[PDB]
Amino acid sequence: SGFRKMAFPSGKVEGCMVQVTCGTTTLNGLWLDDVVYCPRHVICTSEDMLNPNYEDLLIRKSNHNFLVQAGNVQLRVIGHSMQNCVLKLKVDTANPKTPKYKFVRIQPGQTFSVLACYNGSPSGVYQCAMRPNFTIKGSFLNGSCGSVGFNIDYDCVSFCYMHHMELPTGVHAGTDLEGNFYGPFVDRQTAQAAGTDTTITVNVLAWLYAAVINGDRWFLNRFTTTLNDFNLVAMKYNYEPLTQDHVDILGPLSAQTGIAVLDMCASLKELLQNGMNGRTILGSALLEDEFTPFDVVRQCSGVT
Amino acid sequence: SGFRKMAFPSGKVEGCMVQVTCGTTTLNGLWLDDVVYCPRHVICTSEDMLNPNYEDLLIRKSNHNFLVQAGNVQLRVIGHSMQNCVLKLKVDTANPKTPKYKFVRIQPGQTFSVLACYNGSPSGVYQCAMRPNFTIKGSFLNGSCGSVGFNIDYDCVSFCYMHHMELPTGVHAGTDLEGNFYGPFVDRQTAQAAGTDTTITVNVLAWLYAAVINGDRWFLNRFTTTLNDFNLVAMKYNYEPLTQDHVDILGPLSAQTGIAVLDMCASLKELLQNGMNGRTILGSALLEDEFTPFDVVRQCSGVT
Ligand SMILES: COc1ccccc1OCCNC(=O)c1cc(=O)[nH]c2cccc(F)c12
Ligand SMILES: COc1ccccc1OCCNC(=O)c1cc(=O)[nH]c2cccc(F)c12
Repeated sequence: SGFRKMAFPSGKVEGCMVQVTCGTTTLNGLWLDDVVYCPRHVICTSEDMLNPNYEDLLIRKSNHNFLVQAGNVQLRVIGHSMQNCVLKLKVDTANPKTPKYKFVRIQPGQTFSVLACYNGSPSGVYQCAMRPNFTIKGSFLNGSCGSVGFNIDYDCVSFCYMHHMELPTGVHAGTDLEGNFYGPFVDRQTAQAAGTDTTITVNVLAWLYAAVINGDRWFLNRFTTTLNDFNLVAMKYNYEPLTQDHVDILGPLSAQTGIAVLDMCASLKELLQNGMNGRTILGSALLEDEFTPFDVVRQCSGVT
Repeated sequence: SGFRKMAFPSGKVEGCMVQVTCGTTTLNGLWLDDVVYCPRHVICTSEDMLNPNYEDLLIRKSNHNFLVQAGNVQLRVIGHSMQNCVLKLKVDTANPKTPKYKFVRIQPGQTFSVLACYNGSPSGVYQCAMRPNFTIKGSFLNGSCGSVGFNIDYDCVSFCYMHHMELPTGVHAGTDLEGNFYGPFVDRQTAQAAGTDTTITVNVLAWLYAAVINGDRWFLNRFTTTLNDFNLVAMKYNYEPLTQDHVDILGPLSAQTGIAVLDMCASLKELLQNGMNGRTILGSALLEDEFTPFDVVRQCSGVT
């Protein structure tokens, strides 16, 4: 028992991290097979960041200008290309530590582990969610760019995120591994609206099921609700509307606990309307939304 | 910016995990050099767990009874010994993936990362604190025994914990790598008092400094206090008494923010007496105590 914000073991990803330097800028790169992936803003200077012309900046760069170092060994760059907001540096050596991997674009509300890196070296690993508004509330300092997000299914790493920037609001924005930003964000040092964020309702419900499985049951009540009634409450409290697809995904947790999804919705409704009254759930004094139903079952069943 | 419950990158530890089977019990082992470390209760059956005579049980076991498997390769056991509550299985092959390492006994209030494992395979990594009462609030299911806790200083892994059991209260107990339990716990299936837990005051203050560094400043007030006055409040709210050693460790954070430690104590005093009033700090609605001053500086400065 117990419930933690658990990240995937980062080993397979640590072995892929490299340092990429271009001019005076150093950031992290991802070495898979004979390609190093990194944010394209590695080619910018501070004058550029305000409105960079990436095509023009990249034209002044040659393969020898991209310094790629894996630990202490230098990689030889034999090609460079820009795909959306990422640079793909073709190197002459395939990473011997390349795990089985996929590049996937996650959906808002889904979770992933982030391996924060500086100068190509891993510093820590944490679990987070892609917010409904396509930002992540990460922990990243200067030099963290190129750190990646991923999920692991047995031996396969599915990379879903590459870190590009911190917005003026202190939240984080980045791309999938094809360099497409999640959300409306551009790789430019400008004010950028993230838009209204909402709480990931299906994840709060999955977390309430985790709480029941782990013994925290105080919030269970004698009530039920309907999807329409619950969604009226969800709207008022900036929660994502619950759909039958969300109910269906919560199926296994409803079966495990014997608590019908709409009954758990009624518990959530009462918690939204009345708060926690100074009580806690799984060590938290707020409603947690960064655990998907998949995460709850995984952590509650011990998938390795 | 941003502040997360960040664990150390688990790669160096993943490469040490093995599966140990004895009779019909399977748990995790730690392979460092030519030794595999695992909880000694791997030799027990369900009748035994109520009051096991470990010396007697181990005498019926031979080297060939301990099945040690690293991934899919079998390790040859050439020696076995019990040290306190751990078994040391001497194997004929040194782990090629053994990182630089130390065995350290952590102090209550200190933090560490846990690599939860099942059948010798890593499932997740999370950060936690050794509670003042020597329990850990982990996330562990059947088969997690032998999962370890550690800290990493550049290339050296300091192992501090090995998981042995879940108490009837749902909290976790285990040993240092010499097999000495943290706390009064015994490796027996009996009711065991954990004793009064308290909040780790120096960690809450370090976390309040992290909040100031990251922009969450609403809780800063016009007041100050003394160590004696603050400790009267700490006692009432089951907080550990603050000492000058704790003030000295908070020195760097006080210097970084320009907020005197006793002034931060006064903020903490007002938060203890008045609660959060429905507000949050670093995304939390309660006072967080599982970040040490060292952790806060590390995460806020990007140590790899
Ligand atoms: C506004 O900056 C950019 C805009 C567009 C594209 C790239 C931009 O940044 C490039 C470099 N950025 C970092 O290294 C960075 C990342 C981060 O998540 N947090 C930070 C906190 C403090 C200081 C920092 F430099 C960072
Ligand atoms: C009371 O059990 C013991 C007592 C003394 C010594 C060893 C004991 O357990 C041996 C096996 N234990 C586990 O595999 C275990 C560990 C854990 O942290 N959580 C669990 C949750 C559910 C079911 C479980 F078996 C566990």
